[PDB]
Amino acid sequence: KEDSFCCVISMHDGIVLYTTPSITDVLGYPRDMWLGRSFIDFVHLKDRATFASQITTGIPIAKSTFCVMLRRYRVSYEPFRLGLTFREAPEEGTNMLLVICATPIKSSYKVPDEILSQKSPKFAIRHTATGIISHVDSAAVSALGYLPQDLIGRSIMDFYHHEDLSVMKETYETVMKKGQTAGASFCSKPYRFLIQNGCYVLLETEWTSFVNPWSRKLEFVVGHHRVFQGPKQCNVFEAAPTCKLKISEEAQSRNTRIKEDIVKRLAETVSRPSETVKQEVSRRCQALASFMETLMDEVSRADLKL
Amino acid sequence: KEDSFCCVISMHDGIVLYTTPSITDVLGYPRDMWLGRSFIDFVHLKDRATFASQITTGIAKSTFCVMLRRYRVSYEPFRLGLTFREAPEEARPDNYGTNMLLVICATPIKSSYKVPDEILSQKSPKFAIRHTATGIISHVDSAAVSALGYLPQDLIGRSIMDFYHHEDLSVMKETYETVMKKGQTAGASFCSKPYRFLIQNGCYVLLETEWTSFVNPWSRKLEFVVGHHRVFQGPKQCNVFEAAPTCKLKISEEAQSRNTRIKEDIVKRLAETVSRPSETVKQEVSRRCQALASFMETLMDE
Repeated sequence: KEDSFCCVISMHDGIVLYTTPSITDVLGYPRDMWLGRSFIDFVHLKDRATFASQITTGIPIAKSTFCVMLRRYRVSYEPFRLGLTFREAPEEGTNMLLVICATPIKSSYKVPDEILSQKSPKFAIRHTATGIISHVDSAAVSALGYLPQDLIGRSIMDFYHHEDLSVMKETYETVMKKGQTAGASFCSKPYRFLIQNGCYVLLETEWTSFVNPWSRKLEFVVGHHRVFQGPKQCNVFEAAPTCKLKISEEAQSRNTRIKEDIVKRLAETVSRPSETVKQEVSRRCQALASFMETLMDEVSRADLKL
Repeated sequence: KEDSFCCVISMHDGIVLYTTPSITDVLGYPRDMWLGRSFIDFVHLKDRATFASQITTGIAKSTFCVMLRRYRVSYEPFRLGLTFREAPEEARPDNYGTNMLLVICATPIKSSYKVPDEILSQKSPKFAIRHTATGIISHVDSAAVSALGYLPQDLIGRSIMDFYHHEDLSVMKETYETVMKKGQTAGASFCSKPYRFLIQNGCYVLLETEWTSFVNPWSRKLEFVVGHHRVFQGPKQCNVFEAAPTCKLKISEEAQSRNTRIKEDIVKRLAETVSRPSETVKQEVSRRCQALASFMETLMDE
């Protein structure tokens, strides 16, 4: 197992009816203090919209599992991986019941400036051509300290250390060149990334991308991350503990320009040249034709028939 | 089986590499006329953003509807089947990265009606449609394509209000007033009497609905309405896809206006916060510790 508590909400007024005893151990709340209270009253403001959008797109008219920050009793908020489950009323129109299973999320690091190996939490963050994070893997939470909803929406550029904007511009220029060939990937030298507590970590990234074959423009960039070196601060969830400052003029201005260029270049069209003419070695190759004839059936059957 | 063709696209340049011979009997295209060409060129304009988003978020497997042009121009609805398979690594002749292959099977969609003013049967189309508190259509079942003539994308994003016959806007209001009344009881439904619904071709059909909704229990606001429809009476024109020029009219002032003002009263009624009282209190919530704990026990061994 792992320290976790469940609670039972009423889909009529959103009040909490039952809380497992473990509630006092995991969050400090007295056995039956949650009783009768509104459940979202314990869900941090920044996460309610994520919560609302989850019980809206999940209601019955695994099962949904997302993250949120709950508050501790008698202030601080802590990260929880919640498991929603809708089931009909028991005991003695339909009365619905929501059962939530909150299990705490804890920081990936054991020592300051940890250098990781194979026990290393690998994870992917994906962003659009204009640099807006659209997806983040589960793993990313314990490693960076952000909840998926804390990153999605924001610009990936807000996380590259200011001194490193020029080195990132070259990594991104490399990503666009690699775009000439689909699936062409590449690992880059470890760079600093801003994590929840203001500290920076070194991330080793494998960069891949998707270019729309019809339009030839960049759809999204996805970095497969692994933390090369952890933060000075082990806890990745506490409030900003030191570490911040920069030279106004030549920085924010030079930096804002560099980002301007990266996004400029990412919008640029990629080359996918018409080499396919000599390629009538495969246009005439009996092997390829047979495979594709079959490929056409392995699919024509599967999807439309079942 | 059911009439259908399949093409194999290159994810590199987006051109089509292989085609089934049935392409000719389905779309009318000369067997290998499609080879070498860019696939979107055959996908209707209004369905390009749908086709783009689909391969993008997808790179059973993805399956959606799109309009494709025949060989002449007219277009026809098609249920596609996308499958991404890795292009068998070249024997060793050309490119030194991985090549991805897009396989697409297109089976033609046909109208759900054989004869005009089709009466209700077990064979009659049943499909649910969902719209937000403000009336924007957010979800439409696959069953509704052959029944109304609209492909999901032609419906998602529009106002549900744009489809009620102009003479029914007053009767639709009380129905909506009933949705909101029932919204006082979670999961309470009610069947409404048959009403007109505009279909792609301009004709109307009779839709008998069983209306249900979801009200956020924390905000006390209506979240969305879902209507389970059953086509009571079919369109005057069987083929719901080809726009038929036999249905029209206009009437401004006390119609265009008075009606457009009614839609608001309705959509303003949907904005009202619903009441969720409680003839239950304090210790009653703790009287159920044993009851709810046991419930949550069995919900655990699962």
